[PDB]
Parts: sequence; structure tokens; C-alpha cells
Amino acid sequence: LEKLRSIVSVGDPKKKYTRFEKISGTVYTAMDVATGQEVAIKQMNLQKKELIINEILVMRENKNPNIVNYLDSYLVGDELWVVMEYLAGGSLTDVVTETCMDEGQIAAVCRECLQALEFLHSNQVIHRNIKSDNILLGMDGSVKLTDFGFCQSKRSEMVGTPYWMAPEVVTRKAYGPKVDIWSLGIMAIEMIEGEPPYLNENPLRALYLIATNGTPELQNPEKLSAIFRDFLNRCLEMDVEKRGSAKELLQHQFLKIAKPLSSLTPLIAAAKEATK
Amino acid sequence: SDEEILEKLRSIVSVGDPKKKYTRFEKIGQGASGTVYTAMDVATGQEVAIKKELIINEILVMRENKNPNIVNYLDSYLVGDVVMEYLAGGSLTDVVTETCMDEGQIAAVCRECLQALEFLHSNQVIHRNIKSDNILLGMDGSVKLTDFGFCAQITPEQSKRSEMVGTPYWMAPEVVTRKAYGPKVDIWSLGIMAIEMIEGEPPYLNENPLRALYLIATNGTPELQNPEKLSAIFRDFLNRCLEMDVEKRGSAKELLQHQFLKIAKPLSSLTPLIAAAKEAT
Ligand SMILES: CCCCOc1ccc(-c2cc3cnc(NC)nc3n(CCCN)c2=O)c(C)c1
Ligand SMILES: CCCCOc1ccc(-c2cc3cnc(NC)nc3n(CCCN)c2=O)c(C)c1
Repeated sequence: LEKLRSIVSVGDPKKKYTRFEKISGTVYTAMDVATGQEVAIKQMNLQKKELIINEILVMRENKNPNIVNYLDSYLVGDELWVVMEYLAGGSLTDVVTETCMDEGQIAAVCRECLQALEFLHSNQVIHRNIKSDNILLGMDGSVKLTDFGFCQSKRSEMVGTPYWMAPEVVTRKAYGPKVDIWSLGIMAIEMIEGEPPYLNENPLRALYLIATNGTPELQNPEKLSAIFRDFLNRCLEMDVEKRGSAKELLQHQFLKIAKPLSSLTPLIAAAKEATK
Repeated sequence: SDEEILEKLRSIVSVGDPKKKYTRFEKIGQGASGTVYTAMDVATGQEVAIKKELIINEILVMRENKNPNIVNYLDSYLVGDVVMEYLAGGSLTDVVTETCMDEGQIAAVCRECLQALEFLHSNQVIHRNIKSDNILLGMDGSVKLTDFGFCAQITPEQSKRSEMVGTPYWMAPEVVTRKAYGPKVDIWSLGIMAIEMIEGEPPYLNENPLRALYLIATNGTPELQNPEKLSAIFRDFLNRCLEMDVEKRGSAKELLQHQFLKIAKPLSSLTPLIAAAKEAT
């Protein structure tokens, strides 16, 4: 608990933040009273402690501009408050479902996600859940990853479809950083198709297809540019050794058609207007 | 309309105060999903356990298919953003993994489950997820079936399904291979549950879920590790549950008449197993 006292901040967070709106514990949106910065606050009743504290410690040291970044934490009575930056642009999922992203906007998102993965993979972190729900957007078009850990019963039934998982993860083989690269390729296909790859398809059937067919089938490849399809083929190489690393793919030609991140801002406005 | 499906779910349940009908709320062993508790009917003292398209189907299925061999749904409440009967003896998984049941004890459990399946199948409800984990036991030794989240309702106009739903290790061959299938996939899954009672585990549990599916598609009827330890009559009952030929596989009605079930012990014989399982926990 003395290390818990080494991470918590001095202050009453009820005084430093206002406009608490509710949206492993509850999640509020709030606003820094002194600067007006929007924040997201997660509240957790401590009474698997030791993991929570270790994670807080590694978050605060390994900041990165393409990761939803920790701000502070507070010991509030019996519960721990963890304060993150709030990204008000919403999730990539909303953008993907309400707009048709062009390849330039896709390349931009892919570059930003690959920068995050290079950072994480250099510190030996595996995200394991690279997918559109876990990509948050800022109102200036920033792109940041969320919902992963810095630090699954065979008897249980599958809910729902794990469409983002690499073949080596579905076969429950030990796996490494390249599973994120597979997931990113799936997400790029989702962006251009407007839907996750496996709908109308049962989870166990999807599991078998991921394991057997592997490199996912896309509708009408002739819709894609040759360089986008090459990029997808580098990401979705069933052979792990051949599959590109984050560092290698940051060099890929497809990323050089990326539009400025401001090009994402009209997509955000369109998504917000549609919901509702 | 992804909000019309929610609106339908709310309409199917009524608004009232649960805390004004049940008391003594206590967070029981919640798991993956969570929010499982125990309570006490204020008026009668009855002990209860309280926890979108699929949720709707399951609630509906439960309300219209009540039976002594099914964990009875008691009431539903809507407050802001499911009462069931409580079976203090725990799951059959705790028994099969921590104890060695004898043939009389196995036959008794199989009969109660076959009684459950005869009732569902005659009401055209296929469970599709039979396994020891969905068998709950009373402190008097009663055996009840739960979890209708995967169940299919069939008709004479559509009597078959083709969907890979269930839990791999227990799935029938015709489900794994996406052939049209009917109520007898539950019979197969009961036979796998009998193997659980014999060996402690369904076949291939050491394999991975996907490897296990391929092995079911390619082996068909699984092999007991030690068949010679079973009476020929138990061996026979098992063989009619795990028949590859759906036509030759026994129905719930036909298997309730099997001779293996004649050696069943009374349900009181299961309470020593429950005590062993609790102790083993
Ligand atoms: C266990 C210690 C690790 C840190 O623990 C947290 C992780 C993430 C978040 C979060 C950030 C966030 C930022 N921006 C937006 N904008 C929509 N939302 C956010 N959310 C809501 C769900 C995001 N999928 C969060 O939960 C929060 C509040 C806490
Ligand atoms: C999502 C669809 C609605 C679900 O509707 C329910 C289904 C099952 C149960 C349940 C009963 C129960 C009875 N008795 C005991 N004995 C301890 N436990 C029970 N549990 C705990 C897990 C059992 N595997 C339950 O979840 C409950 C409480 C609700």
C-alpha cells in the first residue's frame, strides 16, 4: 500500500474535477477545473491488487502520443480513481460504420496504429485486441490505442466472434507481437469494407476459418489499389516469420499516401451526426 | 433498428421493486459475466438465485418450459438500466472432477436429465449445450438442467438446424460438420456427459477447442480409455447415445426405457457426492 501511496496524487479529485457524467469499475467523464481539459475517470474498489498498482506504475513511465495517456490517480476512500485523457472524437467503429473512408484516410490511421505498436512491441507489450472499438479519435484527428494491459476456459462457450485474432492465437499456441500486426490488417479490411470480417457467421465457424483459411477473404479485391492489397498481404501473412513487424511496415509504401490527420475530422463530425 | 430490439426486451419484463419481494441479498460465486446472488422470498422464505436477440429468446423459452428437472425461472424485474430457483448442491462438474461416481449414481443422473430432455424435445426446444456444467444439484439430490442461451425452437415447417452452436467437446458430429440436425444432438451431448461421469472429462479436453472439433468430425463415436471397467449394459446405453447414425441414435423417450436406467440408485445417493465435491473445493 506504500507503493499505492507512491502513485496516488495529493489532492481531492472531487475538487479538481467537475461535470461527472457516467459512461473493472465505473467510468465517468469529467473536466479539469483549472485547465478545462476533458478527462475519463475509472473508479475501482480495491477491496487482484498487485497487478493494478504495477500497471499504473508502468503506464506513467511509458507515455506515447499514440496511446490514450494516463494523467493521475487518486485514493478516494475505499476506491482507486485512474484519470485518463478523454478523446471526444469517439471510436473508429463509429467512423467506419457511418462513413466510407478512402484509402488515404485508412493509410493515415494505419500509420498511427503502427507507431503505437512499434512503441509497445519495443517495450515487449502485446495489445492482443487491436480492433476498431479500441481505436479512439481526438477532435483534431489524433489516433490513439486503448484497452490493453502493459502487464478463457476450454469448457466455456465462445461469446462472440474473435474476428481480429491471428491464426496462431485461435490455435491457442504461444504467440508474440505479430498477432497485433494480423489484427491491424483485419482492421484495415474492416475500414474499407465498413464491417468486421465475420458477421452472419457463428463464432466456432469463424474460429475454424481463421485457423484454416487464414489470410481473410475480401469482397471484390478489384476495389482496392495494388499497394493497399500488398500492405494487407504483409500484415496477414499466416507464417509469422514472413509477416511484417511494426517497424518494417512503418516503411511500407502504402503509408505514403496517408492524408493529413485533419482529414479525419470530417469523418468524426459525420459519425457524431449519425449517432444521433 | 438496434433500439427496437432493446425496446422489445424491456417490454417482455415488468417494472417493480425486487428488493421489496426478496431479501438477504448475497453476492454468490459470480463468474465471467457476473452479478449472481442469493436471496430469500420475504413472504414464503424460499431460497432464490438472482442474476439482445438471444436474451429475449432465453427468457421466453424459460417462462414457457417449466419442469421439475429444469432450474425454474421464478420472476423478472426491470429497474433502470432474473430470479431463478437456487440449487445449493452445486454443479455436476464439481462432482465429476472431484469424485468417482458408481454406475447406480450415473444411471440416476442420466434418468433425470433424460426426463428433462423428453420434456423439452416434446415442446420442440433443443437445448444444444448439454454438459455437466449446466447440471445443478439440490441438497436433496435433485438434478436440474439450466442455461437455455443456445437453445433452438423448431417447427414442423422447419424441424432441423445447421448452425455450429454449443461447446466443442460436447457437440454432436452432425453439428460439427454443419449437417442439418434435430433434437438428438442433445442425446449425443448427454452421452459425452456420461463419459465425464466415467472418466472425469469429455474426450479430447486436453486438445484445443478447434483441434477437438476436427477429432469429432473424423473419429465419430469416441473411445473410452478403459471400456472393460463398465458393465455391458452401461456400455450399451452409452453406444445408443453416441450412435453416428441419427436414425439409429436413441431418442430421449426410447432411452428412458433402457435397461441401464433400471439400476439407478435413489437420488439420496448423490448427497455424499455433493459433500465430497464441496470438501474438494
Ligand atoms: C487499470 C488502469 C489502466 C487505465 O484504466 C483506464 C483505461 C482506459 C480508460 C478510458 C479512457 C478513455 C479515453 N477516451 C475516451 N473517449 C470515448 N474513452 C475512454 N474510456 C471509455 C471507453 C473507451 N473504450 C476509457 O475507459 C479509463 C477511464 C481507464
Ligand atoms: C442471461 C440469461 C438469463 C440467465 O438466467 C439465469 C441462469 C442461471 C442462473 C443461475 C442459477 C443457479 C442456481 N443454482 C446455483 N447453485 C449455486 N447456481 C446458479 N447459478 C450460478 C452458476 C451456475 N452454473 C446461476 O447462474 C441464474 C441466476 C439466472
